[PDB]
Amino acid sequence: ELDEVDRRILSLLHGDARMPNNALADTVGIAPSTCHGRVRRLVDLGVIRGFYTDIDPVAVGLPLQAMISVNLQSSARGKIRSFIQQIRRKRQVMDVYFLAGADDFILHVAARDTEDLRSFVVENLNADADVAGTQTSLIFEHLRGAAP
Amino acid sequence: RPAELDEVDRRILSLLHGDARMPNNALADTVGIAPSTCHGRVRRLVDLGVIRGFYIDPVAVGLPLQAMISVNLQSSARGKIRSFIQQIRRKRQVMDVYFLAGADDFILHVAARDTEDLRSFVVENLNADADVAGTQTSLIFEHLRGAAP
Repeated sequence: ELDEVDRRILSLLHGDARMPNNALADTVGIAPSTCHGRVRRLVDLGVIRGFYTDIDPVAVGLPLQAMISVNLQSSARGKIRSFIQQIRRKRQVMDVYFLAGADDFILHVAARDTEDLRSFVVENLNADADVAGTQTSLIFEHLRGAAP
Repeated sequence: RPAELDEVDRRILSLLHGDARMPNNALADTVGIAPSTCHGRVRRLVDLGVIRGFYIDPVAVGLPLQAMISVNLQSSARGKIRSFIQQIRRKRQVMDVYFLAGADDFILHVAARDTEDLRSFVVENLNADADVAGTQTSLIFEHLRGAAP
């Protein structure tokens, strides 16, 4: 469902997320109106999940990062879609990964201190119907600099 | 390095976190400073490394199969970890790199078109190098948090 114009738009935006629409529309060889509409369409269809700024090692000021693999009870599995929803709304949570392995999902989280992390685990995980969790320390995370 | 950020820098980072495409004029107006001053401040933030970059097109548009590959290096190869990633990041399939403190040295969030592509990534970029082993696992869904930063 992607035409080559959308492909050029996506490639250029991948390389320059901050690219002004005039320059983008000109580089693609389209009109600014049509370019903006195409991009809005792309965001709407979920083709672009969003545009983001990669802020710091999170050290300013969430220096403590973690990966929490969560296993739910067998009866609670039916509620999985809901569980993620409410939990995505939580401050500390940045990413959610669903895997095809032993764990139901993994939570990539950021916290201020050990007390903040512990607070997240206790209030959001330990106080619910989920079997268990394994928290492992994140030392650094990096995006990837590869062109499309 | 925290604490070398004023309320203006804070407002800038907060506004720019979710909306990387917020125009400089709109940003400066919302923060209540002149656009020139704002540009200097954003440039400042990028320079300090406080802003690592601006980037999220899905993946199913060419790479419908996603994986998480946990890598364990040799005890002798560990010292060069910084270099390893420094190369592995440039590889087309890798989306994320996490350094961990568990048994495995790091985990790689990657995207590939098919299982053969994934297998090729592991063989040619990992298996044919000085790293002890890898465990490649399937990703079914990926999410970011819809929380107001």
